[PDB]
Amino acid sequence: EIPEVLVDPRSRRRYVRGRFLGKGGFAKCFEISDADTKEVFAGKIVPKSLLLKPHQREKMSMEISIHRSLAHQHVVGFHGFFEDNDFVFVVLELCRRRSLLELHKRRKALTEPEARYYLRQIVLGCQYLHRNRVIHRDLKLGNLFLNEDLEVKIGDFGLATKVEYDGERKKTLCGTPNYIAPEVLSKKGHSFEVDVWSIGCIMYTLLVGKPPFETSCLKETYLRIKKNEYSIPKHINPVAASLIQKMLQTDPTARPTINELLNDEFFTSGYIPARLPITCLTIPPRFSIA
Amino acid sequence: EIPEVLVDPRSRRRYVRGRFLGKGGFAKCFEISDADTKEVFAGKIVPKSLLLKPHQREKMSMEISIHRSLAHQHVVGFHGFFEDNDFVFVVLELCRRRSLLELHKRRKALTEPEARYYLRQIVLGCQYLHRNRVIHRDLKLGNLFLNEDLEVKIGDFGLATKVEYDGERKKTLCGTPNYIAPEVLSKKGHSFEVDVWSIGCIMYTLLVGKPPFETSCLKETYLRIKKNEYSIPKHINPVAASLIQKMLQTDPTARPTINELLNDEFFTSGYIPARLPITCLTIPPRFSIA
Ligand SMILES: COc1ccc(N2CCN(C)CC2)cc1Nc1ncc2c(n1)-c1c(c(C(N)=O)nn1C)CC2
Ligand SMILES: COc1ccc(N2CCN(C)CC2)cc1Nc1ncc2c(n1)-c1c(c(C(N)=O)nn1C)CC2
Ligand SMILES: [Zn+2]
Ligand SMILES: [Zn+2]
Repeated sequence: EIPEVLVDPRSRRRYVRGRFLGKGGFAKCFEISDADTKEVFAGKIVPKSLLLKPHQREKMSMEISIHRSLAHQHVVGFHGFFEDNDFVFVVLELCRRRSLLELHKRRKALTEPEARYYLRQIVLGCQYLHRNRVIHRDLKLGNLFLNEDLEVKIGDFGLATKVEYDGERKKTLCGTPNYIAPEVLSKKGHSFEVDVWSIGCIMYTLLVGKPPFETSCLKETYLRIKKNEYSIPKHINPVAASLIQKMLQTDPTARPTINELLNDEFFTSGYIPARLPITCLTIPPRFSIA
Repeated sequence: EIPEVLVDPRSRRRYVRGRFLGKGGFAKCFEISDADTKEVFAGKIVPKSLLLKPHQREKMSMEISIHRSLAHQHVVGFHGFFEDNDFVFVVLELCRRRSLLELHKRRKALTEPEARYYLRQIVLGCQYLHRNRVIHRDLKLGNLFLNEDLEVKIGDFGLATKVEYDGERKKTLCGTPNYIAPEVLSKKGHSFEVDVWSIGCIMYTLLVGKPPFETSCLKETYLRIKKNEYSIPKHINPVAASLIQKMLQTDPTARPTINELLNDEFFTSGYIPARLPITCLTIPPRFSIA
């Protein structure tokens, strides 16, 4: 039923529906191109048949509200939204090189200078989110998207929440995040630190080549998270291992804040490439001097 | 792809696939009749394409293991299982009058003598489960099935667990039960009392005409459960209200045990019909003297 050609009344714009990208929760994403300027975008498309209950509607509406007000080099740009009688359409910045998840499935453990590259941009985008009082709450490999230059763009605000006043503890999270912080599981009240915890797990995954708390049962995984039950393999450099630990702590007060992170010895005393080549999508880069 | 005719090698038996009954988790259920004796059954059918990961397989296998060893008037009888290359087939006692859920959607609040009728048989089946060291963990309206005589049959052992030694606390529940006990949410360790809590909520629903902890967000609901945040409308007889409360308590040590329940004043000092007519599926029964 999804129409071949997405029409916005009000802006007059038409978009040809194109290549399927990926799917998740209520949504499906396609490559879409503006029929006029020919400019290309990603279209997030939610069927209204799945948004019959007000609570689901309010989630969709919250996603757009939060995403709508955000512009930054390392967050998937918002270029508009509109609806017809059957679907909601969200027009986003296309990231032609998919996400970190697909990079991770191909390359496993990344070289240390790569992790610094990506981690930095992840932190940068998240620094922007936090100073604008936004909590992502689902940072994971598949939500961190890569444009043609391999620049990271934080995406998917479907679990995001706006902090409303100082010291606010959000007490519910309605969704199931991948790298979910211990204080969400125990329902102890949560805020910005959930994102640092997640960047903890992303750092672990990028360097180690697998998630820190994987088992065959989500609930066993959850048990592990609560009891800080992980371990870093011995080959990981102590400085890296040390940043991972700082971030992966049970007590949210004790983790660095998003602004403390780029100042960490992991970044300041290691090499951080200015840019990565396309080869590095499939070949471990050596970073040779010539 | 589900075959029209289910063949067990080993027992030689064939079953014609018939009317669709309902669906849930990995399974679909149909009316099936033995091609030979013509006897009629319910067939629970799980596609192997959904059981690729060992963890899902072990759940299916656990369901059959637990259900297999159970025979009682008020638990859906197990009549066998078998598989081909694409499906698992479980052959169960057909309950022609669906479940309490469909009764509840039609009649809302039940008359007090009806609730006693149903609650008693629910408790009886569960008394059998508990003395055989089985915990259902998902007792709800849609799992309590009615045969042609309106007799209750506890069904769906997909979240059931065998208690293995005295004082064992099960620490994970991998599934999302409807009327989930507070000590499962807080991950405090859980055992048999989870079922009494559930019968608490079933009693509430049968008498009040809606669930005790309903909101528009499952997580808000969860918050309510943990904080014992419910209330009984004022028209509910104090003796009933009193049994509901005894069972709906945050502290699992403090709830009656399944064996304490039929001894409760709610049952012993009220009228309990020996049987209910089919009319009572759609008409409130007055229980007139002639
Ligand atoms: C060629 O362009 C792409 C190809 C593959 C992928 N995926 C990345 C994540 N993955 C799990 C599936 C593939 C992404 C892009 N580009 C791409 N560009 C922009 C967006 C998306 N994908 C996208 C969005 C979401 C969301 N949850 O809001 N899901 N996808 C898929 C954010 C907007
Ligand atoms: C005519 O026979 C029936 C018609 C409707 C229903 N349903 C009751 C629950 N509901 C939510 C859907 C309809 C049930 C029956 N009879 C019926 N009889 C026996 C069984 C089932 N249904 C059945 C089983 C399960 C399970 N989870 O293991 N799901 N269903 C559906 C247990 C075996
Ligand atoms: Zn599990
Ligand atoms: Zn919700």
